[PDB]
Order: sequence, then structure tokens, then C-alpha cells
Amino acid sequence: APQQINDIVHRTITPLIEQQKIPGMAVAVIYQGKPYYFTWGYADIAKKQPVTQQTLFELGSVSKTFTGVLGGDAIARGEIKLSDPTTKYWPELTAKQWNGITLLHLATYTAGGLPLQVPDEVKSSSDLLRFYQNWQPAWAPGTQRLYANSSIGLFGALAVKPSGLSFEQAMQTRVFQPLKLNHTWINVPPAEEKNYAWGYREGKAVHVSPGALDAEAYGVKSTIEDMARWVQSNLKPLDINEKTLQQGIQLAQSRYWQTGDMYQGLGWEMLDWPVNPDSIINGSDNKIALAARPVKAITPPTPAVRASWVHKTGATGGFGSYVAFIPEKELGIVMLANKNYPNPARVDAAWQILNALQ
Ligand SMILES: CCN1C(=O)CC(=O)N(CC)C1=S
Ligand SMILES: CCN1C(=O)CC(=O)N(CC)C1=S
Repeated sequence: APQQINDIVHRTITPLIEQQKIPGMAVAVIYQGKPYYFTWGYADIAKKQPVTQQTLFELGSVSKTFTGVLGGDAIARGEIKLSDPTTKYWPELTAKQWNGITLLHLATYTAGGLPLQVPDEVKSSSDLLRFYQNWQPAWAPGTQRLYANSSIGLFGALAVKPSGLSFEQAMQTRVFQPLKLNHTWINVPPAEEKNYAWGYREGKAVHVSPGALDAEAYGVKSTIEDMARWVQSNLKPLDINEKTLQQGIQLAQSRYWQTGDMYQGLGWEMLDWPVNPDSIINGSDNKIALAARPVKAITPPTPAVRASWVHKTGATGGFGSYVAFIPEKELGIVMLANKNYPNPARVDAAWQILNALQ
């Protein structure tokens, strides 16, 4: 790799790992469309297993970008419309507050205050129905963005209903496989378990627990190589042969809502490039990222803007991940770690690295 890339990455990531006490980390830098890989530390401390390019990390919320793209693919297939009412795909949802709440609203956290987490008490499908039936919005639909697994999670579930496929099957066959993401999983098969890093929370080794709509909201695990390929795909959607997937990716980066200087896509979030680093750094802090904020409707949505900082932070109990890229520049980065460390530290490192290379 170019010594510039090596120095920039190492000078940035080494202190980050030290300061944040990150056990293991993998980084991919996409420079002029080509990936460059870097690994540090341990995937499994007790077994002294190092991080490698084949190490599986929990993506957490970065999963929502796959979910967004899968939804976009379903739109392109004509199987769903984002303008349709939610009740069209879930007739049992008869409570009156669901009037006027569309798939768009679910996909973009603008339904009116759906909670961050689906309650752990929800186990069966009937529990799930009861939950959404009894949910009372704090706001009118399409007025406030509140980041929520219960929102985009339900979107994912409904988006694949007409296809007849389970969410996992739709994702595998319509997204993972055509993009040759051969080491990306919703459920890690035993054959791949040896590469599945442990997460670390408070010194304890942890993996993500099963939960309602987990697959749809935070259930993807991937390697640094597949995630680099994921970024390449989202950098250059036109190079992709499957028409609907190609279109789906474009739709996922459309700008549907604005709050502050940020735009909400399907899973992906975007800002105009060049960005104010303080804005994306401070904005990633949960006190802002998880806050209720008013939205300006983008009518109609702006098609994917090449001059954008496109990104997503992700977390599970034991993992912290970040993906960012700039389509106009053929420039991107993936940061995968088996510790959930503060978002602003992730974004700061990413902007430091990409800015030096642009
Ligand atoms: C649905 C119309 N539309 C958009 O709003 C944005 C976009 O990028 N594209 C192209 C795939 C379309 S068709
Ligand atoms: C349910 C997954 N998960 C976590 O475990 C921890 C966390 O901070 N976040 C982000 C809100 C998520 S989605």
C-alpha cells in the first residue's frame, strides 16, 4: 500500500486503540476504488486469536444499511412502495394511530416516536402485534425523526412480505450473494464460528443476544473484506449487474428528510461534502444521534448525491463499527472493533484519515 495510506492509518488508529482500550480492530480503506486492509490485536483474548481479514465482527446498526438497500431492491422489483400505508402490508394493524403512517415513515424513523428498542418482553409474533397496536405516538407522522430499531426493524419485516421470502432469505439471495458477500451472515453457521470474534463489554466476552427484529435492525456479521466490498458497491452502484439491486442501492442514498445538516436515506445517512467535521463528529454522539429532532420533508427526495459524506455508526453490546464513504471521490473507510467505544472517537478517526487522502 502507498506509504501515505499506511502512515495516515497507523498514526490515527494506533492511539485510538490505546486510548479506547480496543482489544481487536480491522480497518479497510477504499482508495480510488481499491481496498487496503489493516488489522490489530485480538478477536479472542483468552484464545490469543488475532484479528485477521477473515475475522467476523458484529455490525450492529450498520446492518440497517443492508436493510435499507434490501428495501430499495423490493421497491425496484415493484413488490412494495414507500408511499403505501403500513397497514397494507400488515392488515392486523387496525389501531387508529396507524392511519397515515407509511413504509417511508418506518424506514426513516419518522413514524412519530416508535421506541429505540423493541421491548425484550416481546417474544412471540402476537406479542409483536400487541406492541405496535398499543404504541401511542408522541408526534404526528412525518414530523419528528427518532432513531429506532422498532421502526426500521418493522420496515425490514414488511418489505420482504410480498416476496414470500423470510428476511434472512431475501437478504442472502437478493443482496449478499449477488454482491459476492460470502462471509457476511445474519446467523453465523458452525463452519464459520472459528472466525467469529468475541465482543468485549466491561472485560467480559459477549455476543449479541437474540431479540425481536434483530436481523432487520442489528443482526448482520461480516468481515473487513466483505465490508470493503459493501462500500465499493455503494460507492459505484452503476457497476452492479442486477438491475433492481443497482436501483435499490441508489434509492437507499436518496435524501428523504433533512434535520440540521444531515439527510436521512434508507439505512444510510448523508451530508453534503465537504462536511464540517465538528458536525458529523458531535452529531454522532448519542445525545444527538438518539435524540428526537424535527424533520424537513424533501419533496420529492433528492436522488443520491455523489458529493456526499455517506455513513453509518453501529453498535452491539460488545462491538463498535463505522462505515463512511464519499462517492464523488472513490474514497471510503470501514472500522470494525470488538469493543463498543464512543461514536465521536470513531468518526473523528475516520474524518482524519479520509480528509488526509482527499
Ligand atoms: C423513485 C424515483 N427515483 C428517485 O427518487 C431516486 C432515484 O435515484 N431513482 C433512480 C434509481 C429514482 S427512479
Ligand atoms: C440492540 C443493539 N444495540 C446495542 O446493543 C447497543 C447500542 O448502543 N445500540 C445502539 C442504540 C444498539 S442498536
